[PDB]
Amino acid sequence: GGTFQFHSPDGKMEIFYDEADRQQLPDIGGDSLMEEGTQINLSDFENQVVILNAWGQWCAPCRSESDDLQIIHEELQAAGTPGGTVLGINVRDYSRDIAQDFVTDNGLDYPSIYDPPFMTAASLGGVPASVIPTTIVLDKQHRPAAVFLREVTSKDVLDVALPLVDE
Ligand SMILES: [Ca+2]
Ligand SMILES: [Ca+2]
Repeated sequence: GGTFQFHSPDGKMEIFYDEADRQQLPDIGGDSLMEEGTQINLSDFENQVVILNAWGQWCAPCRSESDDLQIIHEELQAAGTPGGTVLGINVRDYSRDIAQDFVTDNGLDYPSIYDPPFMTAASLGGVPASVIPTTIVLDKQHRPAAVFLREVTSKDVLDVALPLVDE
């Protein structure tokens, strides 16, 4: 129940979408990583910027990204009620306990969906499921404003995300 279609035919690892070119996602959701049996959906964060981030503890680039994602989350929470959030999608981590301990050991404060088979990839309009990490910045209407198919820094994400909070 969405319209977003992803394309990057020039091999570029970051794509930005002007306001007029933005498309809608379905109400992406799944089981909470930290609270089994409780759903998290985009509609829980209405009017907030959302930084979706696909990650696994098994993934070296995800581990280097972890600190920057925490900074991004803290800055968005303080921006603007919270201005925005990071929302992780935990993938290919087939032991929930291992993923939870990663989150706790690294002091990560943002919520994640527990999605071992990356089912949510079907809703991301053709972003390949093999690209981990992927970060997608959603505007306040939860439309993709930027897609990063690589490890990101807090600087590059907030450059996009912070102006979106104020619009
Ligand atoms: Ca709910
Ligand atoms: Ca969680």
